[PDB]
Amino acid sequence: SLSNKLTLDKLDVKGKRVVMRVDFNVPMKNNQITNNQRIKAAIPSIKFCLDNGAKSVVLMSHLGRPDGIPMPDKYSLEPVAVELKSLLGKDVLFLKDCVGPEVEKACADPAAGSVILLENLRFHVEEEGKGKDASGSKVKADPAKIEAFRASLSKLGDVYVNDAFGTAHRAHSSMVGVNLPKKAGGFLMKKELNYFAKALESPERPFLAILGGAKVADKIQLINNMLDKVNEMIIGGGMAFTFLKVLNNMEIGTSLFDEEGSKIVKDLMSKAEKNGVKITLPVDFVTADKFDENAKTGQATVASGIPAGWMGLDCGPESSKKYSEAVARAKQIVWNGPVGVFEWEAFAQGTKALMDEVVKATSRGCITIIGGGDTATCCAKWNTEDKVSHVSTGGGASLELLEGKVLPGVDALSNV
Ligand SMILES: Nc1ncnc2c1ncn2[C@@H]1O[C@H](COP(=O)(O)OP(=O)(O)OP(=O)(O)O)[C@@H](O)[C@H]1O
Ligand SMILES: [Mg+2]
Repeated sequence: SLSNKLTLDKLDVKGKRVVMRVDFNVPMKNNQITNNQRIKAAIPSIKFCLDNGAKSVVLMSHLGRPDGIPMPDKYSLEPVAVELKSLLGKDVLFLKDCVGPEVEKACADPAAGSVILLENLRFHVEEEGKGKDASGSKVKADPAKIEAFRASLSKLGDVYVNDAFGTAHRAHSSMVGVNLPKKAGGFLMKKELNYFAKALESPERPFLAILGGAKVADKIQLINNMLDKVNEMIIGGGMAFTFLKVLNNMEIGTSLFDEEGSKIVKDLMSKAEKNGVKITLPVDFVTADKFDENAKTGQATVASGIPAGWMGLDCGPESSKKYSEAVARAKQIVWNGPVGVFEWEAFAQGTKALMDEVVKATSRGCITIIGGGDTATCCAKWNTEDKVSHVSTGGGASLELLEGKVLPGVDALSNV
C-alpha cells in the first residue's frame, strides 16, 4: 500500500506550476544555519521539476516554533533562500508571506523556471490548526480562517508535491489541506515509502529489529508491532534495565527504571515467545557514578549487578559481541534508538561498535534502515549516512509508521 502512492518521477510537470512542501527546518545558531543538510536533501526533487519543464516551483516549509504568530527576527526562512541559491546555482525569489492576494499574484504566472520560497508556514495559526498568542495563552484556529488559508495555498500551483516526510504524521494544512488534482511524494518521500514498505510489508529474512532509547512505556506499541514482523530483536539502551530487573531480578542501582513499563515486560516476552521471536538483551555494561560526560567509570554484568549510586550508561564488550552475532545473521535490519548514551564519548562505544557492524552488514547485501532522530544523528556524527541503505529524515513520523499508524500526509497523497 505504501508502495501504491504517486511519486514525482511518475508526474508530468512539463509547463506546470509546482507547489512543493519541503523540510527546511534547519538548525540555526542565531541567524546562521549551523547545518544545511535538509536543504541539500531537497535539491534532487526541485531540480527534477526545473529540468523537466515545470513553469515554476513554489517552496513552502516551516522553521522552529513560532507557534502561529509571526516572528521573522527569530524563525524567518530568509537565511534559507540565500543558502538555496548557492546550492541550486539559481536565483530564488523570497516572499515575506505564504498566503494572501500579493503572494497569489506573484505565483499566478511566474517567469518560467522560477524558484519561489514562501515565508514560514507556522507564522499562521491555520497551518498547525493551533498555536499560542504573545500572552502565552493557547489559541485554536478558526475553521473559516483555516479554509481560506488552505484555498490560498491551493492557488499557488497546479500540482502538489510533498517531500517533507518528517511532518507527514501531522494533519497540518500544508500536509493535508492543498486541494489539487494530483499530489505526489517527492524523491525524499519516495525513499522513505519504499524502505519502510520493506520494514512493514515484504521484509527480507531474517529480519532484525534493534530497539534502544531511555523509556519503555512510550515504546510499547512500537515493540508490540515489531514483534509481529521480526524474527529477532535486540533491546538495548536504558530501556533494557527495566527488562533485566523484572526478568532476572538484576540489581540496577540508579539506572533508568520505567515503573509503568515494568508491569508489561513479561507480557512482551510472552508475545515474543508465541511468535518465535528471539530476544537479545545486554549482559554487561559500562557504569557511571553520575549522569555526566566527565563521570567516573566502571563495569558490571547481569550476574554482578550494578552498585548503589551507579548507573549503566552503555553496554559492555560481551553485549557488543552478542549484538554483532545478531547482525551477522540478519538479511534486513531496522535500528531505532542508541544502545547507550551516544552523546558522551565515554558512553558511545557500544553504539559506535554496533554501527560498524551494521555498516559491514550493508556491504554484504543486508538492507539496513535507520530511524529518524538520535539514531539518524549517529550517522552524521560518524559519517555513515552513505554506508547504510536508508536513514530516515523523520524521527517521530518514522516512529508512528513502525507503530503501524497511518500517516495523514502519506494518506493524502494520490494512489497508483
Ligand atoms: N543506559 C542509558 N541510560 C540513560 N539514558 C540513556 C541510556 N542509553 C541511552 N540513553 C539516552 O536515550 C536517549 C534516546 O531516547 P529516546 O530514543 O527515548 O529519545 P527521543 O524520544 O528521540 O528523545 P528524548 O530523549 O528527547 O525523549 C539518548 O539521548 C540517550 O542518551
Ligand atoms: Mg522523545
